[PDB]
Amino acid sequence: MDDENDRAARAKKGSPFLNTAQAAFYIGLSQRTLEKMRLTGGGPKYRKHGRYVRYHIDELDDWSKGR
Amino acid sequence: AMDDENDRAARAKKGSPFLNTAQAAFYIGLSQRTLEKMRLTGGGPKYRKHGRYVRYHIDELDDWSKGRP
Amino acid sequence: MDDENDRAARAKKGSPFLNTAQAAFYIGLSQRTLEKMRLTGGGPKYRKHGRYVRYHIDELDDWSKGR
Amino acid sequence: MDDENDRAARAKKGSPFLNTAQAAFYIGLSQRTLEKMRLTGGGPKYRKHGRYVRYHIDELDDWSKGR
Ligand SMILES: [Cl-]
Ligand SMILES: [Cl-]
Ligand SMILES: [Cl-]
Ligand SMILES: [Cl-]
Repeated sequence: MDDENDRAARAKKGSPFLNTAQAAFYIGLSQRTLEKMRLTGGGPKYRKHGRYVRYHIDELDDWSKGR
Repeated sequence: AMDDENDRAARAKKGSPFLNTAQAAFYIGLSQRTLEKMRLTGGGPKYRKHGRYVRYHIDELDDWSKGRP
Repeated sequence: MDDENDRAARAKKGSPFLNTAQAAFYIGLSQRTLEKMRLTGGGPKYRKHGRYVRYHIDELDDWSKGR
Repeated sequence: MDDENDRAARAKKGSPFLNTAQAAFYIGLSQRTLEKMRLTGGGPKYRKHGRYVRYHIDELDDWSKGR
């Protein structure tokens, strides 16, 4: 394989990021449990998109599997 | 046809493939304690640790039921 | 058309599995009869759920219909 | 590795650049939100291609990943 052109072309076709409400529902936790995981750690990697918090679907899945 | 990260994220926004112990036990026809005990004895299905909360992927449940190695 | 989200949602609403007693009553056999068929390597396909034999309703019907 | 011929060959097949609408949708913010951040020094690096703003996908990802 993947170069910058494939990455850009895929990025124009959709998004891999979920918000907190979506990440929590997908992984089967309370939104508040997920938020509290940010502050104490132990939860999945997030991204700070400035103000907003965003979760990359493949980082959710990695965390779930222990990978 | 092979799904990319956009595809996976788009499905994840529409549902969840995970069950808690109580739901997983009901689905497989066992008591919750029996399923919990198998986490100690071994011999039950793969599960995920989502922090301190145990979750079961429905397809890893079906795998275990069907005897996939 | 079903994906992993559909399968989990359905699994959360009930169970397709019968124990030996239920399966026997359903196919019109004694519980003992159904066990011996299993122990002799015959009868319907079943699942080992740990120490507990379980029967999927559709595998029960497949075996009954000889197809 | 790449020589200049390789870079040119790749540039002739695709573009690594997204506009604001595309870049916003990919990182999961509104278009307006992403514009706003151009004034803040919070958001991702951008290129000014004359009058028009463009985001290199790899800089989008570096900013999200916190570099
Ligand atoms: Cl919770
Ligand atoms: Cl039981
Ligand atoms: Cl009989
Ligand atoms: Cl060169």
